[PDB]
Amino acid sequence: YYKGQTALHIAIERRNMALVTLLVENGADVQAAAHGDFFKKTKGRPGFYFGELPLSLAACTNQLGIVKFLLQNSWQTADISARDSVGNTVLHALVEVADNTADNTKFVTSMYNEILMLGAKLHPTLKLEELTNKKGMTPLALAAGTGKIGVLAYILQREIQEPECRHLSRKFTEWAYGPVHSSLYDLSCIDTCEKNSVLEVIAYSSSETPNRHDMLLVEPLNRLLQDKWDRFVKRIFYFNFLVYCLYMIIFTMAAYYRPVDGLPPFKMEKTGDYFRVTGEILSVLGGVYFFFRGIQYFLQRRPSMKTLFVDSYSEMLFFLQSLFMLATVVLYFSHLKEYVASMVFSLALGWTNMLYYTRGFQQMGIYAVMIEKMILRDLCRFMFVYIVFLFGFSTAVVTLIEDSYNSLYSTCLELFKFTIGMGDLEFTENYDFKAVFIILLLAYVILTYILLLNMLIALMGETVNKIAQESKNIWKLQRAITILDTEKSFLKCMRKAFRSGKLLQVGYTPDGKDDYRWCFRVDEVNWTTWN
Amino acid sequence: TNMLYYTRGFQQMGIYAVMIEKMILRDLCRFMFVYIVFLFGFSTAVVTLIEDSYNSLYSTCLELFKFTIGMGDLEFTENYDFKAVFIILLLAYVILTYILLLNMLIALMGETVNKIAQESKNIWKLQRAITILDTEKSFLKCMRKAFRSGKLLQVGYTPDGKDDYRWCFRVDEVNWTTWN
Amino acid sequence: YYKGQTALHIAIERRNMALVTLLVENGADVQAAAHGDFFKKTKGRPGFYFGELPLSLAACTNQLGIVKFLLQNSWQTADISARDSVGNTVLHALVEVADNTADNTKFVTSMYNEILMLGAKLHPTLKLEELTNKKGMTPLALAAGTGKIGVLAYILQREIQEPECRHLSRKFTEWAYGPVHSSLYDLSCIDTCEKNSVLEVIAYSSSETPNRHDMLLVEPLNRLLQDKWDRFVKRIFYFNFLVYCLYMIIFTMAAYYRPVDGLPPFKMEKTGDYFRVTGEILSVLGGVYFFFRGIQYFLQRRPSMKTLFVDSYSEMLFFLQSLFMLATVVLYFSHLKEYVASMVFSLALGWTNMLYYTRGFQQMGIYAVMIEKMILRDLCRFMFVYIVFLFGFSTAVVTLIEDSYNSLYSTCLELFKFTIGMGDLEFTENYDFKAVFIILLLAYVILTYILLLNMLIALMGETVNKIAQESKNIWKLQRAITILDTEKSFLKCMRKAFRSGKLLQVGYTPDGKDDYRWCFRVDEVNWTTWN
Ligand SMILES: CCCCCCCC/C=C/CCCCCCCC(=O)O[C@@H](COC(=O)CCCCCCCCCCCCCCC)COP(=O)([O-])OCC[N+](C)(C)C
Ligand SMILES: CCCCCCCC/C=C/CCCCCCCC(=O)O[C@@H](COC(=O)CCCCCCCCCCCCCCC)COP(=O)([O-])OCC[N+](C)(C)C
Ligand SMILES: CCCCCCCC/C=C/CCCCCCCC(=O)O[C@@H](COC(=O)CCCCCCCCCCCCCCC)COP(=O)([O-])OCC[N+](C)(C)C
Ligand SMILES: CCCCCCCC/C=C/CCCCCCCC(=O)O[C@@H](COC(=O)CCCCCCCCCCCCCCC)COP(=O)([O-])OCC[N+](C)(C)C
Ligand SMILES: CCCCCCCC/C=C/CCCCCCCC(=O)O[C@@H](COC(=O)CCCCCCCCCCCCCCC)COP(=O)([O-])OCC[N+](C)(C)C
Ligand SMILES: CCCCCCCC/C=C\CCCCCCCC(=O)O[C@@H](COC(=O)CCCCCCCCCCCCCCC)COP(=O)([O-])OCC[N+](C)(C)C
Ligand SMILES: CCCCCCCC/C=C\CCCCCCCC(=O)O[C@@H](COC(=O)CCCCCCCCCCCCCCC)COP(=O)([O-])OCC[N+](C)(C)C
Ligand SMILES: CCCCCCCC/C=C\CCCCCCCC(=O)O[C@@H](COC(=O)CCCCCCCCCCCCCCC)COP(=O)([O-])OCC[N+](C)(C)C
Ligand SMILES: CCCCCCCC/C=C\CCCCCCCC(=O)O[C@@H](COC(=O)CCCCCCCCCCCCCCC)COP(=O)([O-])OCC[N+](C)(C)C
Ligand SMILES: CCCCCCCC/C=C\CCCCCCCC(=O)O[C@@H](COC(=O)CCCCCCCCCCCCCCC)COP(=O)([O-])OCC[N+](C)(C)C
Ligand SMILES: CCCCCCCC/C=C\CCCCCCCC(=O)O[C@@H](COC(=O)CCCCCCCCCCCCCCC)COP(=O)([O-])OCC[N+](C)(C)C
Ligand SMILES: CCCCCCCC/C=C\CCCCCCCC(=O)O[C@@H](COC(=O)CCCCCCCCCCCCCCC)COP(=O)([O-])OCC[N+](C)(C)C
Ligand code: NA
Ligand code: NA
Repeated sequence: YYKGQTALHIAIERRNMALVTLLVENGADVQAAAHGDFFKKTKGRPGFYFGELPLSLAACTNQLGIVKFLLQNSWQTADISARDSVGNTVLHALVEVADNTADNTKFVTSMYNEILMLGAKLHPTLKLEELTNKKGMTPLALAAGTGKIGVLAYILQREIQEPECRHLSRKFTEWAYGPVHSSLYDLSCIDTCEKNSVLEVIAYSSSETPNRHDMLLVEPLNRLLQDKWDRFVKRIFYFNFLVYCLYMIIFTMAAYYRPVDGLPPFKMEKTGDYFRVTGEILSVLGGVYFFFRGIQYFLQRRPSMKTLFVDSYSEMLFFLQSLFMLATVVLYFSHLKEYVASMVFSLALGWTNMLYYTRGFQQMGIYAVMIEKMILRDLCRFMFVYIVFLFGFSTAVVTLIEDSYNSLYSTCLELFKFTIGMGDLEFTENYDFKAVFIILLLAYVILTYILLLNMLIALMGETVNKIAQESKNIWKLQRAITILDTEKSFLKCMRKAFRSGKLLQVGYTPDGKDDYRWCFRVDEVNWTTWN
Repeated sequence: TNMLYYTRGFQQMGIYAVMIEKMILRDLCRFMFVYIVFLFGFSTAVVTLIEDSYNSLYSTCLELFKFTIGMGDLEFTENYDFKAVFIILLLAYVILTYILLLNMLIALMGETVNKIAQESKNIWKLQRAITILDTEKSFLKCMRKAFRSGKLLQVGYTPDGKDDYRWCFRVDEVNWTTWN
Repeated sequence: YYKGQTALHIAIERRNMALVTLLVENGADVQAAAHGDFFKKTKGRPGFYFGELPLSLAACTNQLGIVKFLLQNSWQTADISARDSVGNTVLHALVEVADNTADNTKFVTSMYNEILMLGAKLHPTLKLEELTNKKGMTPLALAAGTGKIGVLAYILQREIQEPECRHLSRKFTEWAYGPVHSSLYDLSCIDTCEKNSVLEVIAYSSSETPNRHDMLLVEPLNRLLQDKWDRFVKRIFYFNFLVYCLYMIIFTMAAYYRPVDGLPPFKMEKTGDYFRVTGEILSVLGGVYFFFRGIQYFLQRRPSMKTLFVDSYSEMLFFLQSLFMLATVVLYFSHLKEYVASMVFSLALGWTNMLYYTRGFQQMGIYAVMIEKMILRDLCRFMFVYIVFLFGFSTAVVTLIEDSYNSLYSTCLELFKFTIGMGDLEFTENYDFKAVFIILLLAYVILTYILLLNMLIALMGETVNKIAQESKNIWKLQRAITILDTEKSFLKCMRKAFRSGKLLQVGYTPDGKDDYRWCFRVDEVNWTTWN
């Protein structure tokens, strides 16, 4: 429970540096692993994780005075790159304690900064931020993989002004001319990390992770993706859009001109059949593609059963579109006419999945984001209550009918017409009590047509005033995933033409070598930083 | 419809016509795009299922457009093999287009109206400005003497000492804190 | 232009009291009337009205130092009750310069206060606020009749704490017990002024006058009207509501059971005819009442031709209802069957004019206020543009028709059905160019049904977020007019049972007599005025 604890750990938490220096000098080890249940990840349990190391506690506890003392104390100094059972160094652990509150975020960045210089002063050659925990994550990847907007916003924009501690800084100013100054961000382990690039950790993450849609608004990420978009992804996406439009044009005609006389599989007799079956072949191939391309997705992005509809609503429909295509082949060689049933759901999904390609366009893609939110939020709530009413009042109605609408389908079908403006208040005379039939339909109409549909309009308006920004940021994330799924798939061998940035020598290795870094230029202006 | 041009001589009507032309270009074009994708998506589906007369992409698209103007028959064909498909598909069309998307547009418009309200007053004044300028050019176009806003008002002196005559526009104003 | 000006007037405006004392002592009159064009009411002209008297200028110019000097200067003192050609004293003129800005309102109240005490110190017996100008208005009535919310809010709540200057104060505290304190407002010339009570000047005013709907929120007015409402007006209004409901029940049945065989005037043959003509008599009498009761209104409230729809939308409909009734009598004895046309508009107006009586109920009356605003604002704008479209596309359509809808009525009638959800896209086949007919109707539908109706919903929502408070305050003013039209009409001889307040001796005449004042009690609590 407390397994691994020391009285040194006590003193750091009880605000007692007078006794930390007392315990270390008498030989209290400063590598001790508090590998006890209370000291692990909370996960609901009443705990505090800090890093399973004394130095880690002081960093997560805001005594920078203590922290420095642990590292130049003459009796014994903590190993700066010492990690825990999870593999988390102090900087790793210093991320996992972040919670994206300003009082926390101001501190963690203030502290995270200071262990770096200290480790640089102690060890100009050791690289701390490159260290990886047990899982395979860095402090940068951990911040992005865990939702830590302020830490990430710090690490990327890390401009340090010190003689020996600029090789750690990441946001470099190359030149300046009056109010104009031209910054430089680093892109090391952001676009092409061998393991867990920041982009590939923000985008291939789960909606449980907070602030997925806010992290890409951190500079340079936004500018970086719009650079990949403008350079090579936009052309490929428009091309992917064209092929899918030609696909659906072809699957549409091969469907429209389906044989009607016989049972499948049908015969190549005239020339139009040959030029149609072609389209039918090409129709299936896309389904196989979207099938494999969906299996791929739902393996390498092991989907949380709830996250399917939030993060992956479109992928679900392309996959579902594929399934109806494959069922359409199983049933076309199984001689069953029911291939058409499947085939028509593929078309309808197929054409609606054009809205996928809205994400190459801001105002249309934001609109399609609002659509998928309204579906999952406002419409599902609506249709639930609507069907309770529909089924409630239908049963009532069809129980009153005597004799033909003496069926729960037709009555439910007639009562659904009221909500699409096609309700007859006289669709039956076959009953005994007109007062009942009318009171009941009016109650249905008032509750459903006058109230509930118009309430939905009102609910939607509330939603639109709320998800307006959320939907812009879900849009940019949709486009980000396209940029990443693209640059993988398209290149997948060379990975040299999408190199955002360039070799820009920014400074020097603290030993003295040159500091070459792939860096992203950003041009900026100020009118109050006059110095 | 180009009568709505002449709304710009009237503030509350001209602002309304500005909102109209914004909704057309912003909210309606986005809508009708997505609407036609759905309309054409579900029509093809429907007319592919039809066997026999609505066995035409016009008439099916024409019948499915009626749902959105409140004139949809869920029984406009019996000429098919699979009623479950025909109904699931039209209901999906109706739910997506009539229940969701039209009512979403109302909701989008309301968001727009809360935003372009000031923008539209200022686009209105600019519309009227262009009328004032296109007018005073065209009407006079020879004399250009009756529209002289302001008057010769001697305001001061040339720094050499001559008089400073300037066409000037008078504005009357009040203050209750500039007591000096 | 400057007719009547003096060099004394110069010095007050040029910030020069050193020379005001110079001019008066040499004999410069301090009664001089600046009865010149620049010194009269602006009314668009570039002027400054101040009161046509020197003392009046200094009060409207913010030199209280000067003002006091004018009245104890030994050479000659301004007459405090000296008025101008308009009849406005300094206090009158001090109202007309108010503009309901805080910097102005803070001052005018600060100054208005001080001439009163000064006039009280000079003249404990003269009554300044009772003085009336040429028109017949007091400084209190002028503030209400002219829209001066802060002045009025000052005068009514005027609590002064001085030994000799409480007989001027109006808001008296009678008792106090800890945090509880029980105030007392005066009601002199507020509910029963012989001339221009504040209520009868706020309510019988024109919408041009700003802040009609805000003035009644000034205490004690709001509490005072809710006291008349709860005491005697609510019962009478519900009674007036009952009689009108019995009226319309009777005019409804006499209309429903109208003779159908013959020409009017019809014959009393059976008994139901006698018991019907009765209702027809009683029907007309209400019309005469609402006719005279409307003539009355539109004489003693000489209506601005634009103000008809804003302040008097309902009165217009009751009057119009009356006219259709009287035309129904002119045409029933003129033997013409067209009495029915008139009669049915009376009914439809008659029943819709139930919404009048919503103003006895807050949430319904506010709703009826929103209705009449939407009609005049949102619907009229809509229907204008709608009819341009309707008529634009109809002419287009009927010009294309060849042959029967070859009529501008029927086409306009068919195209109006699209907007009520009853449009047929196939109402004609009688034409030559189907592409044109369809493109044109779709353009009509898209512009009118999809855009413009739904835009109206959106416009209404904007309006509702705006007029929500405005409509509550227009409601209270509607009810106020009912309270005033009631207490006049009902009593109209005795005027003794509606006496809001009671004789409460508050203090003393500065000579020494008792100070009896009709006063309105208000109970209040504080938790920071601990003294
Ligand atoms: C458009 C963009 C997409 C791509 C181009 C596609 C070009 C489009 C054209 C392509 C081929 C046209 C055939 C010409 C010769 C036969 C004419 C004939 O009898 O037609 C008839 C049927 O015709 C068919 O059924 C043809 C099949 C059309 C499927 C769409 C093409 C598939 C793609 C692979 C093809 C190569 C393309 C590959 C390169 C991309 C016309 O109809 P009908 O006479 O009334 O017959 C009964 C109708 N009923 C069944 C409804 C009751
Ligand atoms: C290409 C193949 C099909 C033909 C094209 C059809 C679609 C049109 C072309 C699409 C791709 C090529 C266009 C590039 C040029 C700019 C377009 C433009 O006007 O953008 C403007 C409007 O926005 C749109 O026009 C976008 C609407 C289409 C999005 C796809 C939705 C579903 C397609 C179903 C189609 C039916 C398919 C079946 C029949 C073929 C601006 O967009 P934005 O919102 O401000 O975003 C930022 C713009 N930016 C990214 C450029 C900076
Ligand atoms: C003249 C020829 C046609 C007859 C007149 C018809 C139109 C009416 C007259 C138009 C011109 C003359 C009117 C001047 C007097 C004021 C009008 C008024 O009530 O304004 C008010 C209402 O606003 C309106 O009445 C404006 C509505 C009409 C605008 C034109 C739109 C399309 C016309 C299609 C017509 C069908 C044509 C086919 C059949 C003929 C106030 O307006 P406002 O919004 O508060 O703006 C500020 C007002 N201000 C500028 C005055 C300060
Ligand atoms: C409800 C609250 C309001 C006040 C009370 C009112 C009580 C209501 C009743 C009142 C009188 C009923 C008459 C009874 C005797 C005749 C019966 C008869 O033949 O009826 C017939 C017609 O009947 C009429 O036309 C009657 C006229 C009704 C007008 C309403 C009453 C007017 C108020 C003054 C009266 C005294 C009240 C004064 C005190 C307030 C019935 O219809 P029918 O047989 O089918 O005839 C043809 C129908 N068609 C013409 C449609 C084709
Ligand atoms: C009387 C004669 C007719 C029968 C009555 C019918 C109407 C009802 C009775 C009306 C008068 C007597 C009711 C007093 C008791 C309270 C009512 C109540 O529930 O108020 C509540 C609801 O509000 C309403 O019920 C008001 C709705 C009716 C307003 C009139 C509109 C048109 C009438 C057309 C009628 C058809 C006529 C044709 C057939 C007859 C509360 O109201 P509120 O909005 O919160 O306001 C504050 C309440 N306060 C002022 C009490 C503090
Ligand atoms: C003479 C014969 C040929 C006639 C003309 C052929 C052209 C026929 C036309 C259309 C159908 C084309 C083939 C099927 C593809 C389906 C569409 C598709 O997946 O588009 C992808 C575009 O991205 C691509 O990579 C598309 C393929 C590129 C090659 C161009 C088509 C020719 C290949 C076929 C060989 C032809 C030879 C014969 C084949 C029998 C979709 O984009 P995505 O990025 O996957 O994103 C959506 C899905 N996701 C969001 C879930 C990820
Ligand atoms: C979305 C639309 C509305 C709901 C649809 C789902 C409900 C499923 C509906 C029907 C039952 C499922 C099918 C079972 C097998 C067939 C039996 C059958 O259909 O009905 C039987 C009767 O049955 C009733 O009248 C009561 C059945 C409904 C109650 C069960 C709860 C449904 C819960 C979910 C409800 C939503 C709860 C609210 C939302 C949370 C037999 O009737 P018939 O065959 O028509 O008889 C015709 C006789 N003839 C041959 C002479 C002409
Ligand atoms: C929030 C919870 C949801 C709401 C739950 C409650 C909802 C309940 C709603 C409505 C209930 C009230 C309407 C009537 C219902 C039928 C009863 C009946 O038998 O009527 C008879 C009418 O008898 C008459 O005398 C006519 C008067 C009724 C007018 C019709 C209603 C208009 C529709 C809107 C009304 C909205 C009012 C509702 C406002 C709440 C019908 O039989 P009949 O044979 O035709 O009789 C006369 C025929 N004759 C004249 C030719 C001789
Ligand atoms: C706005 C309304 C919806 C869209 C309209 C635009 C689409 C253009 C529509 C039709 C094609 C254009 C006309 C070409 C020449 C005539 C062929 C034809 O009409 O259809 C052929 C079939 O064809 C099909 O069934 C598939 C055709 C549509 C797929 C092409 C993509 C459209 C892209 C844009 C779509 C929007 C994408 C979504 C928005 C971004 C022939 O059919 P038919 O002649 O009826 O056969 C009757 C047989 N009879 C004689 C026995 C009775
Ligand atoms: C977000 C994405 C968009 C939405 C996509 C999905 C949308 C899909 C929507 C709806 C799908 C569900 C409705 C049924 C569909 C047809 C299937 C079928 O064969 O039914 C049969 C009914 O069989 C029955 O037993 C009656 C029960 C169904 C009630 C009718 C639905 C009411 C309309 C509103 C429901 C809304 C529920 C939907 C809520 C989501 C019809 O055949 P039949 O021969 O008439 O059979 C019985 C006849 N008999 C009783 C006389 C014997
Ligand atoms: C057996 C015979 C009698 C049968 C029963 C009689 C009862 C018949 C029933 C209804 C009709 C009653 C007579 C007509 C009045 C019309 C309604 C009206 O104006 O109401 C007013 C109520 O305030 C009143 O003062 C109404 C009259 C009170 C007396 C009660 C009715 C008897 C008088 C008649 C003599 C009966 C003897 C015979 C007469 C031929 C309206 O209120 P308001 O404040 O004016 O506000 C609205 C208008 N404004 C906003 C524009 C201002
Ligand atoms: C609100 C509803 C829409 C507008 C209504 C107001 C417009 C007034 C409408 C008609 C004219 C007024 C009546 C005059 C006398 C009769 C002539 C007539 O009716 O039409 C003539 C034709 O005329 C046309 O086709 C053009 C007439 C309309 C243009 C005039 C401008 C209207 C301006 C305001 C417009 C709103 C502007 C937009 C809003 C600002 C004769 O046609 P007919 O007799 O049918 O011929 C049938 C032949 N048959 C016997 C063989 C069958
Ligand atoms: Na409808
Ligand atoms: Na309808």
